[PDB]
Amino acid sequence: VEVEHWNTLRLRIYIGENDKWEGRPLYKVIVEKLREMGIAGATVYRGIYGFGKKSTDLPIIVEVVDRGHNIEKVVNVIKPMIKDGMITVEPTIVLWVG
Amino acid sequence: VEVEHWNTLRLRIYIGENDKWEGRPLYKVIVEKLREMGIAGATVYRGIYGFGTDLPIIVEVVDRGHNIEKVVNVIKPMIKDGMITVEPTIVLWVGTQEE
Amino acid sequence: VEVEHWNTLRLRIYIGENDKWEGRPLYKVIVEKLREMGIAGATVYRGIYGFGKIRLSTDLPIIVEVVDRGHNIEKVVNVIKPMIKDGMITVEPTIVL
Amino acid sequence: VEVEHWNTLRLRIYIGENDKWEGRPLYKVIVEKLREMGIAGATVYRGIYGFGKIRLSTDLPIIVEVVDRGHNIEKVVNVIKPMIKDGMITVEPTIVL
Amino acid sequence: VEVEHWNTLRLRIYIGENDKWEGRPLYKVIVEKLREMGIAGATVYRGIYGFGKKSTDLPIIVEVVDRGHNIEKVVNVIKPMIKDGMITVEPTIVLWVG
Amino acid sequence: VEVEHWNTLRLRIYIGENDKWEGRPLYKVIVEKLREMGIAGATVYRGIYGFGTDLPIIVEVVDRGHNIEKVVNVIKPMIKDGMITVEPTIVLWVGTQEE
Ligand SMILES: Nc1ncnc2c1ncn2[C@@H]1O[C@H](COP(=O)(O)O)[C@@H](O)[C@H]1O
Ligand SMILES: Nc1ncnc2c1ncn2[C@@H]1O[C@H](COP(=O)(O)O)[C@@H](O)[C@H]1O
Ligand SMILES: Nc1ncnc2c1ncn2[C@@H]1O[C@H](COP(=O)(O)O)[C@@H](O)[C@H]1O
Ligand SMILES: Nc1ncnc2c1ncn2[C@@H]1O[C@H](COP(=O)(O)O)[C@@H](O)[C@H]1O
Ligand SMILES: Nc1ncnc2c1ncn2[C@@H]1O[C@H](COP(=O)(O)O)[C@@H](O)[C@H]1O
Ligand SMILES: Nc1ncnc2c1ncn2[C@@H]1O[C@H](COP(=O)(O)O)[C@@H](O)[C@H]1O
Repeated sequence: VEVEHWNTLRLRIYIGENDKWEGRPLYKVIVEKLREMGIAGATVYRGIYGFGKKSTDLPIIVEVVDRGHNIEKVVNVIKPMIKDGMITVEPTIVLWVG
Repeated sequence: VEVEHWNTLRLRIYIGENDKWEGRPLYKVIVEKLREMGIAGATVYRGIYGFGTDLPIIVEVVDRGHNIEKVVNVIKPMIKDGMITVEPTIVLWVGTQEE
Repeated sequence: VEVEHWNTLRLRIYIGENDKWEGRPLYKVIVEKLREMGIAGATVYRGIYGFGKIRLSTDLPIIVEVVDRGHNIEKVVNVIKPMIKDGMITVEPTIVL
Repeated sequence: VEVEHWNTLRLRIYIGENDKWEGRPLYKVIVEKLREMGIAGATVYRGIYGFGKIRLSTDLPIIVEVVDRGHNIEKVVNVIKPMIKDGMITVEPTIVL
Repeated sequence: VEVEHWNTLRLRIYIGENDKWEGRPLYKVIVEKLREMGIAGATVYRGIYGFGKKSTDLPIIVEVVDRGHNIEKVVNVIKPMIKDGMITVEPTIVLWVG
Repeated sequence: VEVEHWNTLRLRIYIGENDKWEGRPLYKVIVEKLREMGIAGATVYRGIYGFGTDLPIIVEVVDRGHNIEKVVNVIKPMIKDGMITVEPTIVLWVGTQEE
C-alpha cells in the first residue's frame, strides 16, 4: 500500500563503452552530469555483448529511476551527447528508499 | 497464442554489494529467503557503478504479484537503505515441453 | 515530444551461461539469429547468480534483451522458443525516445 | 504516496446489448456472478455504436469493466469465457489510489 | 513518431450520480474544480449500472488525461470529497491536440 | 494459459458529437474508414459532458499497433481539434470456439 511515488519512470540509456565526449568516456560524463543535476540516483551496467542496427565495444547501460519531470530534464541534456545508442523509458513503481 | 502468465510482476531490489545482515551479504540472505518462501525464481546482477567502492547489487524476481508482495514485506525492514521497484510484465514462456 | 518508434516492447530471455544448441553457446546462437533476421538490436547481460523452478548453481544467468516493434518481437519469440529449455521469456512495453 | 491495492488490473468485456445466456441479458448475468463471487466492483457502459470481426448494427455495445487484484481477474475471466461469443475481453494494469 | 507527451496519465474517478458535496452533485463540483484549476480537459461518462464492494445510483466516471504533476494536484484536491467510489490511474500516450 | 494477442494497443479518439467532415458527423466518417481499412473493430461512446451543447464522442479501437498507426495517419488531419490517445492492452479472448 505504501509507495514513494506512482509517477516514477525508469530511464535506460544504452551506449558503447568506447563512445566518447570531448575525449572522455561518454558514460562517465553522463553519470557525472546526473550527479551535479541532483537526480535521485543511477545504476550503470556493462553488457558482455550488444548490437544495434542503429564487438570490441561492450554495451554500457545507465539506468535512472525518478519522477517524470526530472527524467525529462535528463533526456533533454543527454540527447545531444548521444549519436549512437538508445534511450528507453517506461513507468515503474518505487516502494522503498532510505 | 500461448503465454505462461499475464498477471506477473517484476520485482527489483537495489542494494549494496557490501550491505550486510546479521553478518552476511544482504543479497545472499535475500536470495536464501526467496528460495525458502518458494518464489518462482530470481536473477542477481552486479552493476559496475551506482549512486543512490560499493558495487550495486540488483536481485530481480518475476512472479505472481501476490508472492512479490509476500516478498516485499519480509525484506522492507532488511533494506535499511537502497530501493525496491515493481512493474508489470508478461511471462511468455518457460520451456518445459516442446511442440 | 518525439519518440523513435510505434509500439515497442522489451523482450528478456533468461537462460544459462552453460546452455547449448547444437554444440554452441545458446546465447551467441540466439544473438546470431536475431542479427540475421534484421532485429533492431540486442544487449546481453551476465548475472552473478540465479535460480528457477537440474542446473549447476555455478551456471551463471545470461539475459538477452531485445527492444523492437511488436511484430518483430512476435517473430523473435516464435523462432527461439524451441531453444529455451527451463529458462524464461518476458515482455512488456516501453517507449524508445 | 498511498495506493489502495497491490497489482490491480482493469478487465473490459465487450458484448452485445442483445446477447443472452439462458434467456437472460448476458451482461446482467455477468454482473450477477461477479457480485456473487465477491468481486471488488464493476461498471457497465453502453456504447452508441460498435462492430467486431452476424449481429445487427442496431445492437448496441455493452462494456463491463472490472478493476481488481490479478488472481481475482484471472478467476473472473475463467468463469465468463464460456458466455462470451464473438465479443472481446481485454486487460491491462492500473493503479487504484 | 510525433507525440505531445510520454509522461501523460489517465485519471479515472468513479462515483455515484447521487453522491453529493454541500448539497450539489459531487461530479459537477469535481468538474467545476478541474475547470478553475486549469487542467487540460475532462470527459464525464454515465454508466447504466455499477457496484463497488467498497441500483438507483448510476455510476459517473470523470476522466482526465494530463501531465503527471497536474494529475497529482487533482487527486490531492479531490480525495477529501470522495468517501465512496474509486480513483485509478495508469500511463497513456497523447498523440494529438488542437 | 491462452490469450489472443499480447501486442495489441487501445486507440482512443476523442471528438465532438457535432464535429463534421465534408458535411457528415466526424465519428460516423471515421468508423466508416476504420471499417473499410479492415480494422479489428471499434466501440463508440458518448459522454454526458466534456471540455477540452457539444457531447464528447470517443471512438475506441483495439488492434495491432501496426493497424492503429495506419489509422492514426489517416485521421490526424480530419481531427482539427480534439485528442488521440494510445496505450498497451492484452486481448484475452474473442469467443469463436468454446472448449
Ligand atoms: N533495440 C535494442 N535492444 C537491446 N539493446 C540495444 C538495442 N539497440 C541498441 N542496443 C544496445 O545499445 C548499443 C548500441 O550502440 P551503437 O551501435 O553504437 O548505437 C549496443 O551495444 C546494444 O547493446
Ligand atoms: N521467476 C524468475 N525470476 C527471475 N529470474 C528467473 C526466474 N525464473 C527463471 N529465471 C532465470 O532463468 C534460469 C532458470 O534455469 P533453471 O535454474 O535451470 O530452472 C535462472 O538461472 C534464472 O536466472
Ligand atoms: N533511482 C535510481 N535509479 C537507478 N539506480 C538507483 C536508483 N536509486 C538507487 N540506485 C542504485 O541502488 C543502489 C542503492 O543506493 P545507495 O544505498 O544510495 O547506494 C545504488 O548503488 C544505486 O546504484
Ligand atoms: N472495482 C471496480 N471496478 C469497476 N467499477 C468500480 C469498481 N469499484 C467501484 N466502481 C464504480 O464506482 C461506483 C462506486 O460507488 P460507491 O459504491 O458509492 O463507492 C460504482 O457504481 C461502480 O460503477
Ligand atoms: N477490436 C475491437 N475494438 C473495439 N471494440 C471491439 C473490437 N472488437 C469487438 N469489439 C466490440 O465487440 C462487439 C463485437 O461483436 P460482433 O460485431 O458481433 O462481432 C462490437 O459490438 C464491439 O463494440
Ligand atoms: N485531457 C483530457 N481528458 C479527458 N477528456 C478529454 C481530454 N481532453 C479532451 N477531452 C474530451 O475530448 C473532447 C474534445 O475536446 P474539445 O475539442 O476541446 O471539445 C472534449 O469534449 C473533452 O470532453
